[PDB]
Amino acid sequence: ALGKLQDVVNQNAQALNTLVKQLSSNFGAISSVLNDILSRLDKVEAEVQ
Amino acid sequence: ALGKLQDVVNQNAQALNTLVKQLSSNFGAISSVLNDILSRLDKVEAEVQIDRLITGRLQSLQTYVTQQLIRAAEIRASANLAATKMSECVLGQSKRVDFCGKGYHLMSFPQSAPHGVVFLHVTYVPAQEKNFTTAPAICHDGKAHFPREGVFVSNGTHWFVTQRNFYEPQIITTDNTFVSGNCDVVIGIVNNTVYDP
Amino acid sequence: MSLGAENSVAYSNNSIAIPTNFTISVTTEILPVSMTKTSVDCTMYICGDSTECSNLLLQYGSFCTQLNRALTGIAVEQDKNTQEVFAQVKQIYKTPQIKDFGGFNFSQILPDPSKPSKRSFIEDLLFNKVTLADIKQYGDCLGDIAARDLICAQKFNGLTVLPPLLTDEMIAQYTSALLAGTITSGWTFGAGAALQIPFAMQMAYRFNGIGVTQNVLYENQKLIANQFNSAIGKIQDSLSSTASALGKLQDVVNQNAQALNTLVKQLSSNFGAISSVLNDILSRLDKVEAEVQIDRLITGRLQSLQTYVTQQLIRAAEIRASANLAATKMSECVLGQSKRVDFCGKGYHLMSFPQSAPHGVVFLHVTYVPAQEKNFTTAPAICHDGKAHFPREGVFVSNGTHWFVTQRNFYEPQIITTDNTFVSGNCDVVIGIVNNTVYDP
Amino acid sequence: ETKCTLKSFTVEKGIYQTSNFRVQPTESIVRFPNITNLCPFGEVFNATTFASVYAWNRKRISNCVADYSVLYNSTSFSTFKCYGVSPTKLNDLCFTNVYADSFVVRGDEVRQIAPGQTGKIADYNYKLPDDFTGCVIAWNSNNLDSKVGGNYNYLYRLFRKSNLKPFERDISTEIYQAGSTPCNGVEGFNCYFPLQSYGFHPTNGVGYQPYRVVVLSFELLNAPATVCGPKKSTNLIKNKCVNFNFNGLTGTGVLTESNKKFLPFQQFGRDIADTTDAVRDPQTLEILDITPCSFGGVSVITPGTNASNQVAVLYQDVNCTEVPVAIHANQLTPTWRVYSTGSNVFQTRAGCLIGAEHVNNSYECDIPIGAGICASYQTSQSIIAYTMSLGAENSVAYSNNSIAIPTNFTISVTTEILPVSMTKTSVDCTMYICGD
Ligand SMILES: *[C@@H]1O[C@H](CO)[C@@H](O[C@@H]2O[C@H](CO)[C@@H](O)[C@H](O)[C@H]2NC(C)=O)[C@H](O)[C@H]1NC(C)=O
Ligand SMILES: *[C@@H]1O[C@H](CO)[C@@H](O[C@@H]2O[C@H](CO)[C@@H](O)[C@H](O)[C@H]2NC(C)=O)[C@H](O)[C@H]1NC(C)=O
Ligand SMILES: *[C@@H]1O[C@H](CO)[C@@H](O[C@@H]2O[C@H](CO)[C@@H](O)[C@H](O)[C@H]2NC(C)=O)[C@H](O)[C@H]1NC(C)=O
Ligand SMILES: *[C@@H]1O[C@H](CO)[C@@H](O[C@@H]2O[C@H](CO)[C@@H](O)[C@H](O)[C@H]2NC(C)=O)[C@H](O)[C@H]1NC(C)=O
Ligand SMILES: *[C@@H]1O[C@H](CO)[C@@H](O[C@@H]2O[C@H](CO)[C@@H](O)[C@H](O)[C@H]2NC(C)=O)[C@H](O)[C@H]1NC(C)=O
Ligand SMILES: *[C@@H]1O[C@H](CO)[C@@H](O[C@@H]2O[C@H](CO)[C@@H](O)[C@H](O)[C@H]2NC(C)=O)[C@H](O)[C@H]1NC(C)=O
Ligand SMILES: *[C@@H]1O[C@H](CO)[C@@H](O[C@@H]2O[C@H](CO)[C@@H](O)[C@H](O)[C@H]2NC(C)=O)[C@H](O)[C@H]1NC(C)=O
Ligand SMILES: *[C@@H]1O[C@H](CO)[C@@H](O[C@@H]2O[C@H](CO)[C@@H](O)[C@H](O)[C@H]2NC(C)=O)[C@H](O)[C@H]1NC(C)=O
Ligand SMILES: CCCCC/C=C/C/C=C/CCCCCCCC(=O)O
Ligand SMILES: CCCCC/C=C/C/C=C/CCCCCCCC(=O)O
Ligand SMILES: *[C@@H]1O[C@H](CO)[C@@H](O)[C@H](O)[C@H]1NC(C)=O
Ligand SMILES: *[C@@H]1O[C@H](CO)[C@@H](O)[C@H](O)[C@H]1NC(C)=O
Ligand SMILES: *[C@@H]1O[C@H](CO)[C@@H](O)[C@H](O)[C@H]1NC(C)=O
Ligand SMILES: *[C@@H]1O[C@H](CO)[C@@H](O)[C@H](O)[C@H]1NC(C)=O
Ligand SMILES: *[C@@H]1O[C@H](CO)[C@@H](O)[C@H](O)[C@H]1NC(C)=O
Ligand SMILES: *[C@@H]1O[C@H](CO)[C@@H](O)[C@H](O)[C@H]1NC(C)=O
Ligand SMILES: *[C@@H]1O[C@H](CO)[C@@H](O)[C@H](O)[C@H]1NC(C)=O
Ligand SMILES: *[C@@H]1O[C@H](CO)[C@@H](O)[C@H](O)[C@H]1NC(C)=O
Repeated sequence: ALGKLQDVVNQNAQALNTLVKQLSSNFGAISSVLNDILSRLDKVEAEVQ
Repeated sequence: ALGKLQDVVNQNAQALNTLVKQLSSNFGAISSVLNDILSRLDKVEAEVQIDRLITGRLQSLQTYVTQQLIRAAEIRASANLAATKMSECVLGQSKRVDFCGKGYHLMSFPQSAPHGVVFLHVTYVPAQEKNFTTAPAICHDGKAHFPREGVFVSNGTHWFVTQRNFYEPQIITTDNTFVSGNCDVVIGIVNNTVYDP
Repeated sequence: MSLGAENSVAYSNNSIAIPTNFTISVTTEILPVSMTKTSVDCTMYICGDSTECSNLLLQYGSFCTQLNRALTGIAVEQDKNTQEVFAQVKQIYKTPQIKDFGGFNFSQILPDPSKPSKRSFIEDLLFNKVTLADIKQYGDCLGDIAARDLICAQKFNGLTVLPPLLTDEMIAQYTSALLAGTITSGWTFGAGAALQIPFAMQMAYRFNGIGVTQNVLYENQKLIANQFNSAIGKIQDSLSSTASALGKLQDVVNQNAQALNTLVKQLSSNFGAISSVLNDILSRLDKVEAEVQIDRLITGRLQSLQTYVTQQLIRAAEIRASANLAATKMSECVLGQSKRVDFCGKGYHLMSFPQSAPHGVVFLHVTYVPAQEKNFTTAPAICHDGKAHFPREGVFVSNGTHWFVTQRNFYEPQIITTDNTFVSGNCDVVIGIVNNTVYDP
Repeated sequence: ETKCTLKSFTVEKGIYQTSNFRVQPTESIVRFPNITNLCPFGEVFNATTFASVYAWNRKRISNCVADYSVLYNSTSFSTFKCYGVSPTKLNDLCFTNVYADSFVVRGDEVRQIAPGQTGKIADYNYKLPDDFTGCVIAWNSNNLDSKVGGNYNYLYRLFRKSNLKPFERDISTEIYQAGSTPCNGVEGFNCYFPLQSYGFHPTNGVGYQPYRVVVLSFELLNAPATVCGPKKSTNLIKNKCVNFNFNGLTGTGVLTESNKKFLPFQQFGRDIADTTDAVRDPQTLEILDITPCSFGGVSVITPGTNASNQVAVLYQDVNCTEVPVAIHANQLTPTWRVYSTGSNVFQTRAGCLIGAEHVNNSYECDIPIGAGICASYQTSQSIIAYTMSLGAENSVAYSNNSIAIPTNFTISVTTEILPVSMTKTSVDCTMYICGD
């Protein structure tokens, strides 16, 4: 019993977890880390990334 | 009739068709065909074109999913209303006004339909009304008499007591009325006689 | 925070509390019905008077049709909400000429013919209590201004507001017809042809519905009419003084205006381009290495339009749910009497009266509240001749010496006769039976 | 037009909203300022001597016309690049503050005059900003800056403590301490003079030959222009859908006389949505305002195309007397012009309806126009507009001693249709996006 409250809690936790883990996507860039882009490229031709 | 089921079907078909036909968009790329991009360009300076196409198609899919969820919420609300009506009007009799048809509800019958349900409501409608002269109470022996159920009516000469939803006049006896107080505070009381068995 | 006032009730196994008086209480309920209908010209919002931007936007063709289809569906749903909320009956019942209603005074809710718009006093107060920030005719924006009003900005950026199908006079006529039907015919006009009845007999029907014998009305008619008139006047002076009410209609209007203003002011974003102005890009760069900037601007503005449309759909669903609730309350409380608890006000429901409001409806619920209770000693049954007696309706009470039978909601003691009780079994199984005598006529 | 908005050849009965498809601009005007002096390209491209790269020369250029077609006969440029502006748009623009930086560098170091470069010249002599706008010009000058025996009058800095800032100049000649021991202001071991001289012989390689470099820096600031392009002004056209060019700013719309005060050293005045509306005419000093040429708020009311082809047009929030000015009916086709005026003209609270006659009757709403007005197709055949009827007028005979009692009844059945479920769909994203 109490499946409805349980899966509401599970849905909220899963949404937060996938929002956290969606930070590892390149989105068509050279890397998913801002530090690598800021460390390997200058002020120009890094704004696109 | 049956416009709701028809346009739900039409909405779903139109959404699928426009999702199919949205594949012919460049999204700012040189072409809308992946084969031309992969045939005219090398591995580098072709990832940007494929990235534009991927972003556009992902946006289209997300828009379709969002509209599907929004439609599903309304469909679920309609299904909840249909389940409530089936429970409260097929499995019983409802006193709620206009919940299951115009007039006073008597019965209901369910029928199936493509992605839907059809309720046949059987109700009672009064007709052929007649004018009458009424009174709140009757003072017979210095005391007021109020009807148990129904009202006092008069055809010009005599007085009768009748039920409210149908005309069925009866002699005003002590088994139809009850006594409460004297005939001094009720506004519009009428002198008459009350039969005693 | 404090939950409320601490209270306790004196409970024993042989005690009752019976009310001896009553009050007639009227309450107000405000429900939104519809909202503003908007239309968006996508090719004018994204590419204002630019042919190259139009040619580039020709690739994104079906998105504009999809957005316009969604907005038109929202608009026709907004009209339909008012259609099933207010157009319940299809007969425009004229107001009666004579106003002999047994002492009841419906002057503040009936229409006033002196005003150009046939509206009541309460309806005028309700319209004056909502700002309804708009009427800007085209041409006034043309010249003598730099569009500080932001309506000219919305019009020049391709955002328009469509007027509703039913004007305020027709809604006022519908409410007047419902009010004339419900005070001259009772609930009969909502289930067929309207049958006339005096108002006192109608209120006797309502009192019999809530469980009180109808002689209470015929003995306290003047007091009930005075209480009803005083409470109507109290609602009138409460609404004529403070503006803290009608918050729902006000913040629906505020939400729509804020959404439109945000959509207008989102045009000043670069979206990762060299500038947010199409003219600078078209005047500083040639045909190539300018399609990328216009493509970025097109993608950003299309995203903004899609976000606005999605939020509008989400708001429209909630507005439709509220309109469905309002239609249900209209059909179940104005056209009849409801036995559901707290569906149409605190207490026992007697009547309801509708009034119009900007994108909404206001219900005045007339209810019955008992008051001035008293303690009594109570028995479940009476054993007279070796057999138990149970009341047909009401309960047995005792004032210390003698026993009486009374109705449950009002104090009206009577002699325990054989016409008030019925006999079932011997006085051996009922727990707490009390010896007494049952009179026989 | 409403066939074109729906992208179909058949139209169902009802009301539709259409996009703008009527008015097209035809005329174009230019409003450049009147400057007559030719710009002194020669005084900077034909000087008898230039400056060293470590002491590059900066000159301000103002109140001139940049034609640059007079340089086609004299000099040919080996390097010509531009950042922030396309080269073909240079004749249509007016600048604000033009700065020319001139020097002479080796032919192998011309590639270092660019943003983001590194090396010897870009680190210690001359550095460009990352957000640089303007152009770089460089050409060979072996027959001018080189002579027999060696030209040693050009110098460059070889050593420095740190890299230069953008547009920074350093002419100090202090002794550079390469090692750890102090130099004490005298040359020696690990103590070098920071400047060194180019050896420009007329017989060395192409990469070791003198090149002359001129860097032009500009900006499109909101200020009166001083340097313009070679364009001729055009007379003002008002109250028409025209293209305009004001001091290099291009646009489209309708020009109308207006008024506003404006601060002198500013030029452009924007709107809430960053749209330019306030300008100063450089030839007449009259501030006009720009209005969009497109108009929105046109709806088409029609029956089905299977029925007929007649339509009615509703203009939203437009007075029925001001309709042809608001839609520019003078420059439209006559088939659109017949819907601008005529006899069937009705003024409603929703606007102006043209093409349907206004009857005095009242029926049920067939096609909802708005504000209590509906329209329908009735009888020849025509399109009529009316005010919708709420219902049948009725009255009830009320008195204080009268009641009405029913004497008969009817049993009535009725339908109620309710949707329950819909179509269940699934997608395959890796097949939809990237098929095989
Ligand atoms: C009102 O109703 C009463 C009862 O039905 C009528 O009285 C009867 O009238 C009939 C004639 O139609 C006589 O034959 C009966 O003998 C009457 N009964 C009694 C007890 O007197 C009366 O006529 C009706 N009045 C009107 C005006 O219709
Ligand atoms: C109803 O009947 C009562 C008699 O029971 C009437 O009361 C009498 O009326 C006469 C004439 O006005 C007086 O002289 C008597 O003194 C009254 N007696 C009492 C006890 O009140 C009464 O008037 C009748 N009402 C109507 C409307 O006819
Ligand atoms: C029931 O309550 C009403 C309302 O409070 C009482 O009516 C009041 O009676 C007093 C004294 O008779 C008057 O001064 C007030 O003006 C009355 N109020 C109104 C609104 O008319 C009534 O007396 C109460 N009844 C009982 C039995 O207690
Ligand atoms: C109904 O209540 C009102 C409020 O006290 C009574 O007073 C009238 O109020 C209206 C305001 O809408 C005025 O225009 C009238 O002039 C007022 N009349 C008087 C006599 O002051 C009104 O009289 C009551 N209705 C009845 C039938 O008594
Ligand atoms: C309980 O109620 C009964 C009935 O009202 C009371 O009996 C009457 O009391 C009065 C005095 O207040 C006498 O004048 C009557 O003659 C009594 N009637 C009978 C039939 O005896 C009784 O007094 C009440 N008891 C209490 C404790 O208040
Ligand atoms: C209620 O009255 C009955 C009389 O009908 C009482 O019953 C009698 O009580 C006496 C005294 O205890 C006994 O001697 C008799 O045998 C009983 N008769 C019967 C038929 O039961 C009864 O006790 C009374 N109850 C109360 C609570 O007073
Ligand atoms: C601008 O001048 C300052 C002051 O001399 C320079 O900062 C010095 O740089 C040297 C070389 O690294 C250091 O040894 C000093 O300690 C610095 N002094 C201070 C106060 O910071 C600075 O390098 C010069 N700017 C450039 C671009 O060369
Ligand atoms: C109540 O209404 C029904 C329905 O109209 C009436 O029944 C009709 O009576 C007439 C005359 O006797 C017949 O010709 C019809 O065929 C009947 N219709 C049906 C469906 O049976 C009935 O007579 C009415 N009753 C009263 C008292 O007026
Ligand atoms: C005295 C300089 C005045 C500068 C004023 C503003 C500059 C705008 C025009 C720049 C053009 C410079 C000449 C470039 C010629 C290129 C032709 C070629 O490829 O051969
Ligand atoms: C033997 C190579 C070891 C170094 C490998 C690590 C890479 C870092 C150095 C790369 C630059 C090499 C010299 C280029 C000098 C600048 C060019 C110029 O004159 O403008
Ligand atoms: C009742 O009487 C009134 C007034 O004479 C009349 O208008 C009405 O039609 C009558 N009702 C019936 C059902 O005859
Ligand atoms: C009904 O109204 C009439 C006229 O106003 C009046 O003469 C009569 O006394 C009233 N009757 C009642 C019971 O109120
Ligand atoms: C009933 O009696 C209890 C206990 O004496 C008391 O607390 C309560 O107030 C009484 N009720 C009334 C209405 O006085
Ligand atoms: C009520 O409770 C009291 C308290 O114990 C008890 O003495 C009495 O018998 C009870 N009466 C009934 C009818 O239960
Ligand atoms: C450039 O300078 C030389 C030398 O003074 C001169 O002969 C020539 O005419 C000049 N050319 C131009 C275009 O000024
Ligand atoms: C300039 O043009 C003239 C003829 O137009 C030509 O004789 C002359 O040689 C040109 N100048 C140079 C430096 O070639
Ligand atoms: C030329 O420039 C002057 C200087 O501001 C200005 O007053 C004038 O209007 C301009 N145009 C003409 C045609 O003289
Ligand atoms: C435009 O129409 C309105 C009616 O809504 C009218 O009041 C106004 O005077 C009209 N304008 C002109 C210039 O006639």
